[PDB]
Amino acid sequence: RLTELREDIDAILEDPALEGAVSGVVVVDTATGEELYSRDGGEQLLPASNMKLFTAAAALEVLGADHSFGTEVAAESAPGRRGEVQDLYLVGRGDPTLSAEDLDAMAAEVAASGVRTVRGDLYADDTWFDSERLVDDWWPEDEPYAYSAQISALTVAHGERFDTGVTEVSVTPAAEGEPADVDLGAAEGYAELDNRAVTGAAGSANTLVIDRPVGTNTIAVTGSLPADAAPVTALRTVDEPAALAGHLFEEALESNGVTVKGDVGLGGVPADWQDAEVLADHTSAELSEILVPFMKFSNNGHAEMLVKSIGQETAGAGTWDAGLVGVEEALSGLGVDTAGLVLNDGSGLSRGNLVTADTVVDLLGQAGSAPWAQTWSASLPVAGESDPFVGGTLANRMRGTAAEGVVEAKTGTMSGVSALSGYVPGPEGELAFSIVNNGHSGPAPLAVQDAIAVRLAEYAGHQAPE
Ligand SMILES: [Mg+2]
Ligand SMILES: [Mg+2]
Repeated sequence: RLTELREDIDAILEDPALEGAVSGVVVVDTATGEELYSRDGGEQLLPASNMKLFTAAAALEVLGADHSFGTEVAAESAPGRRGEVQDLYLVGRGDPTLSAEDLDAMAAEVAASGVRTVRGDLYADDTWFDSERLVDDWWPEDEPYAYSAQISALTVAHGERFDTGVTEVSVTPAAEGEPADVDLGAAEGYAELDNRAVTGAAGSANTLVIDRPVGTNTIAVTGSLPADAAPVTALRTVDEPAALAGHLFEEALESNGVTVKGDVGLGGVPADWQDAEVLADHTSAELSEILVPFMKFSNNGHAEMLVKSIGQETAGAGTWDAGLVGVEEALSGLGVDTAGLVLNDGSGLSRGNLVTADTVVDLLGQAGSAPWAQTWSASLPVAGESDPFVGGTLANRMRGTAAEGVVEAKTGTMSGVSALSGYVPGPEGELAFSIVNNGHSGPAPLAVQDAIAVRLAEYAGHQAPE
């Protein structure tokens, strides 16, 4: 069977879509260790979001599947007679799933603690991580979009997928010629609004554009939305995620009967506060659960926060430099040869990252044998599964094939970069594979990747559902 499998993959890799592209393709049988396929396995290539495989593995090794993240609220001391306190601090310690509802629950605790008036100022403390918001080589033109959200120890996650450091912008048509209605979501009262958008005639062309001009905290909207067009929503990033959380907490407190007299801003506990009083706190779900939205949807913010959390745990420094060292050491301790690996970030967004298909398969093998193997493989997108939380970024791929509900793999695509690596379990043996394509000039070779995955599923003993 080996000869037929190899010839079939050989044939697939001849696709004109891979024209001028270099593709590292490696397939191994996890049970036996037999190398089923190998081409350019040692070639260093950009991994895109496949970098998250390394980050997740390191996170489970360093933080542990049972690790949880916390957020707290504290004053120098408990409220006095009139239920007053001076300055108040909202302190985040890396929770990548801190919601606005979580903030309200904490605001309620502040009230239930006996607080009625914050005579001082409200401060958002995200000193748990450093203030380096973006990776050095990330592209500035990508900054307005969710995947490029600024990194902070204190950030509000939006929706059930927990997209951090963003706000949901909504644009609703009015009558022809009238300005379009633009809502800034959570960022109302925080980010500035520059609405230049107008409502076009019914049946006209939609030319709406929602942007956040580089280096500003303004949501600029331009173009025209037809009067008969459906309302539009878009996630847009905001400058200083912690400052937004402060705004949102300010509103929460207000809604729970707690008045804030001073201003809202960034700042850490004075340290000259020996007995601070924690009026409220929140604990996130455990890492094993957080991995799901993280890996299924390829959440960049989660990845970078995990790296910095890894840095705090290994060196008391929530920094990329310390975090990336922690990741490499965690991988080596796992038995992975990191020689051909270059770590520049944990999400894979950075063009400075490098991996080799052999290194990916190596990781897949070691991780599959670790005590957290099940929680790890469960976080991976499952090919062709309609449920977003199961199919993830593979929900619309390989549906109706032998791979549907079988292939567990992480995706990763950017201009000129595409990858698919994971597992293909079956009665004919547990397979591990990695496909990394760099250099193609058109759309990512997703169909090529799919073809190979389906062929592997068939080799593993599966049949397409009829
Ligand atoms: Mg507001
Ligand atoms: Mg099957």
